[PDB]
Amino acid sequence: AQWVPRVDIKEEVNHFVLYADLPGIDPSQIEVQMDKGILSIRGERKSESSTETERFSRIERRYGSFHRRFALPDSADADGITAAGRNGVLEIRIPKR
Amino acid sequence: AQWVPRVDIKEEVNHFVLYADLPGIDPSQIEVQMDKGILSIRGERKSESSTETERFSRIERRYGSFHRRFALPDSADADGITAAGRNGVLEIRIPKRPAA
Repeated sequence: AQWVPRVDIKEEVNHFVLYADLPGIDPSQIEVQMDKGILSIRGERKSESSTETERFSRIERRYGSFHRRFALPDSADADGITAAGRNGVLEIRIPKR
Repeated sequence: AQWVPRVDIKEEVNHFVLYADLPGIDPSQIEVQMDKGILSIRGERKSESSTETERFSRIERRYGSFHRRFALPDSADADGITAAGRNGVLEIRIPKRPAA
């Protein structure tokens, strides 16, 4: 964790949903993991603000490795996580056990 | 209601490059305008978190109307702004008026 991408977490009747704003990362670069109830969203954003940095007149965008963790409830079925990204939003869907 | 996305600005060789983090917006819906030296990126992001809000054990993601305005050096060329979003990043590439 060197940036904290924004994650919304919703608990529905029969599932959770996490919406993670991860722009600039290929959804295949983002590890969604659950380990003993902890849901981790881990990866790295390379920002072209690292390449040729003197050239940047304004840098608001954060990047680096990230590791969001949420202690989800026990009703979260870590076997059911699906994870899909569109337009830099990663949506993680977790059924309740 | 209204949001404030993060935007990097880089002065390249042939180009001004604006990188805007606008996750969860189709590129096509991002208004890019440059009028009077000032680049504007404008649009609306909607959020699942407006619906069923009370179900959210956590809300971090911002959403709504954004309208960002960046006065660029006079040497930025308005006629040539290209724009492409990949994975929620709008890369806005603005040529220089060679040197004008």
